[PDB]
Amino acid sequence: GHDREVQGLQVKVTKLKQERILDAQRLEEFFTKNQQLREQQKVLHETIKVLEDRLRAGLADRAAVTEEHMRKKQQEFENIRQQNLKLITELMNERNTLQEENKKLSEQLQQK
Amino acid sequence: HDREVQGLQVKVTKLKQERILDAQRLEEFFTKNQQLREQQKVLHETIKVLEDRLRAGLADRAAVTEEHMRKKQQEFENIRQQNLKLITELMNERNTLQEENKKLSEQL
Repeated sequence: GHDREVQGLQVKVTKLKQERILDAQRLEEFFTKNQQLREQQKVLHETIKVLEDRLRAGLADRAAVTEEHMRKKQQEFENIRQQNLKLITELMNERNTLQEENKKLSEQLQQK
Repeated sequence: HDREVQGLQVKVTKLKQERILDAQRLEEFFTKNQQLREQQKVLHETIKVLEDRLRAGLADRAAVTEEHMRKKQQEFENIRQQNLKLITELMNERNTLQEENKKLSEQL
């Protein structure tokens, strides 16, 4: 009757009011979880910047630092080569002046 | 009970409308939540792709320079031992000429 129908309606109003308390707080949780993901993406973007800065820095630095050593290694070799070339020329000149004198004495003994 | 039962059924339908609207806002927050989830996976995939380019770039520059240090020192040692061989050949020839000259000078 009138009492039962009013009782049934007041129950529906109470149950809906409790669900609205839960729904409003579920929205607040979704908002905080989304803002947490945004601040987490800020950190990941900073990490991407450091990696892209080290891709250009590591490529352009090692390309010039390794050339510094390839250059200085040949300079070491060229100094040794220059010392060896001076030895080769002095010995070749000393040998030629000696070998000419050997044929002069060898033909002198045969003619006599 | 006529103006009261009607007065409650309106409040029920108003509350149901507020829960339907909140259910739509929960769908909006949920879809925006999964979008940021997929964006983080992209950032994680991007970070891993860049970290792999580091390992590939370093192992390449470390192996290319090792090929240069190997072939350069192979050249310098082939040249140096070529000069050592030549210098010793000239020295032995100089010595054997001085011996023969001193022998021939005494023969006369």
